[PDB]
Amino acid sequence: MVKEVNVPDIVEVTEVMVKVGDKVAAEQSLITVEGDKASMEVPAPFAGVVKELKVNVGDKVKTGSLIMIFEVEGAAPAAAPAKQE
Amino acid sequence: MVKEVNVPDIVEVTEVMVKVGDKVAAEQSLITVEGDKASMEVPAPFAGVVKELKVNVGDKVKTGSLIMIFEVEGAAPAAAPAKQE
Repeated sequence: MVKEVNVPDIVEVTEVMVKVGDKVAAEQSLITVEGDKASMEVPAPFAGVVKELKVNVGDKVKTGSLIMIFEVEGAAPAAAPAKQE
Repeated sequence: MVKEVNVPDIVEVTEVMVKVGDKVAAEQSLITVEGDKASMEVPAPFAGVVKELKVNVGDKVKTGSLIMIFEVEGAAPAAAPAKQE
């Protein structure tokens, strides 16, 4: 503003910034319960037999979808046969 | 219409309030024991990723045992020291 002076050594600008403090995880869900660590094993609801698989190993799962289907018919099959051709 | 002589139209109004009579309709009760319930599909408890399978197709399941394990990670990576010593 006052008294002539040389130009600044730098003046260029950038919009890259860091990518570690970035945040995108939000909404697209809403309504939660409490919380949980991470990995958690799950048990079967009822005894059954794997007749047809729906999901293959390596395929992530989602809440609300299916995984497998069982067919319970009275007493479970058990007499003697176990290994044969 | 105020005479002692009148003919009905649909209801003469007499101890009526719930109207029972005869009505079968589709059954909604289980009736003592169970009726029909064999094959039943099952959904996933929570969203995750198939990291390691426990049961293979063709292997019957049982109540109390496990089936699969998921690893849900919603927290971003921060520092996380390494192990060498």
